[PDB]
Amino acid sequence: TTAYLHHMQKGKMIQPFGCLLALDEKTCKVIAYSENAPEMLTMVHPALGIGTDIKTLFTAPSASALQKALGFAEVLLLNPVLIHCKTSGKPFYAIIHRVTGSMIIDFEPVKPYEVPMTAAGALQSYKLAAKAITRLQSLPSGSMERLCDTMVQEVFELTGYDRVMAYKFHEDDHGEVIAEITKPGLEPYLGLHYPATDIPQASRFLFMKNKVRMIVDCHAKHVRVLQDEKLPFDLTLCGSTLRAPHSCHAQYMANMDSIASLVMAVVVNDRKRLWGLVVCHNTTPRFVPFPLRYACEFLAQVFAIHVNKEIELHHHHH
Amino acid sequence: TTAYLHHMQKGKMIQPFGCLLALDEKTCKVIAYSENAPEMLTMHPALGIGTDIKTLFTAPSASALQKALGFAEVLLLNPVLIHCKTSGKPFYAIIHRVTGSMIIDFEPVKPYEVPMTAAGALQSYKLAAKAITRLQSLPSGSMERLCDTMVQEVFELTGYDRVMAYKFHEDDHGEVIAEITKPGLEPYLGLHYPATDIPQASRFLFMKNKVRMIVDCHAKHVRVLQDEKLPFDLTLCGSTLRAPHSCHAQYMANMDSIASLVMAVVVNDRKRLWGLVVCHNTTPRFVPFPLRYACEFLAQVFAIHVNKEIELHHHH
Ligand SMILES: *[C@H](C)[C@H]1/C(=C/c2[nH]c(/C=C3N=C(/C=C4\NC(=O)C(C=C)=C4C)C(C)=C\3CCC(=O)O)c(CCC(=O)O)c2C)NC(=O)[C@@H]1C
Ligand SMILES: *[C@H](C)[C@H]1/C(=C/c2[nH]c(/C=C3N=C(/C=C4\NC(=O)C(C=C)=C4C)C(C)=C\3CCC(=O)O)c(CCC(=O)O)c2C)NC(=O)[C@@H]1C
Repeated sequence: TTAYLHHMQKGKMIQPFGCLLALDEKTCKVIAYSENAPEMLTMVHPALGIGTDIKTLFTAPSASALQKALGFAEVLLLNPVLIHCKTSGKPFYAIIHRVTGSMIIDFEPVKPYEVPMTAAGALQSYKLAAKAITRLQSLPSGSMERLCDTMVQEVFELTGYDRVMAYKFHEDDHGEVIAEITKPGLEPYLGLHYPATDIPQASRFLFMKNKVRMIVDCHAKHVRVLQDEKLPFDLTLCGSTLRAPHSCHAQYMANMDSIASLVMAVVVNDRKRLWGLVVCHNTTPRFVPFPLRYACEFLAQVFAIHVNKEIELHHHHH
Repeated sequence: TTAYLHHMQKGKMIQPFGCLLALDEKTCKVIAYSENAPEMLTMHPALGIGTDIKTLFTAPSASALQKALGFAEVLLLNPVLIHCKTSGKPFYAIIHRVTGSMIIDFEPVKPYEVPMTAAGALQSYKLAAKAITRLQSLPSGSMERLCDTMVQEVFELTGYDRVMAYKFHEDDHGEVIAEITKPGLEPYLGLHYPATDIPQASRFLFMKNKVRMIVDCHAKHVRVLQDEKLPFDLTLCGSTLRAPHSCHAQYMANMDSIASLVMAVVVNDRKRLWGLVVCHNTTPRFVPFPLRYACEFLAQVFAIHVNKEIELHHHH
């Protein structure tokens, strides 16, 4: 069963669009790093390895903000942090989460001349999502079809992907594409049913906790995460924004002409279950910044509430 | 409206919490500045008329403001986080346009706020979006319950001592129809006020400037100087920093509302100013632009629900 989960947490591979550090929960020093992190974060005991102090990597407001995060509980972390590398000023969004023993930081590059617009762009992303949420709210109740069609249209406009689908899980765990919008000319997948095994339990289980997942390029060469072999626990990457897709799925995307994807879990009663996914595909590589993904998380949460109301209301009328 | 509009539209006095520049769209050079701008933005001659912003700000900052000249008002995404070239001091630059001028308000940012710039913007908008979902799920039918919820939500989001819903009657006089305060404050719930307490000129400006903040009614106002070559006065009333008229400043001091934040409630935005959400604080208070921006959208949603409650009511 869960030889799948072993590889999906302890696989130690990330997507190369960003890099990863894990810091010790007490010393704040590097205990693990992706192999691309030296070249991404430094110009260059190298400049970056096990035991590196982050005060040597980043400017003082940047390192200061990460040191302070080492003091904050998980739910109290406000992401992302805007960080600059020492000397170069090279900027990244740092997205922080905690595992037992460690603070994990995903670093996603930002275009330097866009740094002045970071707050502006984050507000605009959430504003657009918030407007989408008001349009979901004003929909007349009583039609799951209208709700799902509206949601895929909103996600399509917000995210700019080639294809957006609502993928519903049936009682037997097989899935169905129940709503879809594409750029003109693409073949539809609307209506198609797919076996339970296309989306393994481990992936469904992960979606309960990791609610938005982005794959930038299914063909990109994955990068290993190295950790001190004496670290008294294994570092899991299930929470990382950068976690590489399992090679099977990477192959699956290749076969389907989805080079890129963005997937939002739809969890009702967040008893709790995965109702389905909002699945975005792109024909070419696609990156969208963490603020938009964050705004999409809330949109998906509101959608799930409305989904569950439509279920209740058609459970009642019958 | 005769006299008031002249002075308010020119907006030659600002609050000292921030500073203002106006740039000529054609040249990108300074054509107006608040008298505190030299001290705030500098430590190449003095900042004055004719100054090139490439001498005031770091290169990415100056480029971001120069790029803003090529956006229609409606397409400006605010704020811009700028750093001063000499000091490295950070500010939020809030940009608006008046014809061929670009007007920039600069509000200081604390050094530890800079790395959390996007994080704090998302959190402010997330809190406001959650407030919006609670407004939406309110059962229809009660203007009172709607306004009560709104003042509660604004109170929690903004941290002011007092939040009121202030409704304009057909004769333009006002009534406080909902209120929440910290314990011990004197209530104004239910009180009616004359139309003249909020002049037409003020009500007209709220149609366009939807959120207005006063940090400290006692603070000494700062003059804006403009290019002597201009044969007319610039309009600076779009500024976030515009100083309150001294009559209003006195009224606040009288009332022991030292600070305020006021949101316009415009229905059919039939288009009219239904009222105001009025926040007061006993002591000075500043809230940063991203939160005020998020408040603007909360107020817009509120206005939609107010007009629904009006229509549900005219149906009975
Ligand atoms: C390999 C032997 C098997 C397998 C494994 C597998 N699949 C996933 C994850 C996903 N598979 C998805 C399938 C679909 N996506 C679509 O667009 C459609 C239909 C139009 C289907 C049916 C989706 C979605 C996911 C989620 C991926 C994501 O974005 O996170 C995984 C986990 C991948 C990971 O590492 O997270 C694995 C191991 N898939 C197969 O087809 C075979 C049977
Ligand atoms: C001066 C002779 C007259 C006058 C002028 C005046 N008033 C305003 C603006 C406002 N007055 C407000 C009044 C209230 N605030 C409250 O909390 C209550 C009741 C509880 C009332 C009635 C409010 C609000 C405003 C808006 C101010 C804001 O925050 O923008 C103005 C415009 C000031 C400006 O510079 O924008 C002027 C010129 N007020 C008087 O009382 C007398 C008659």
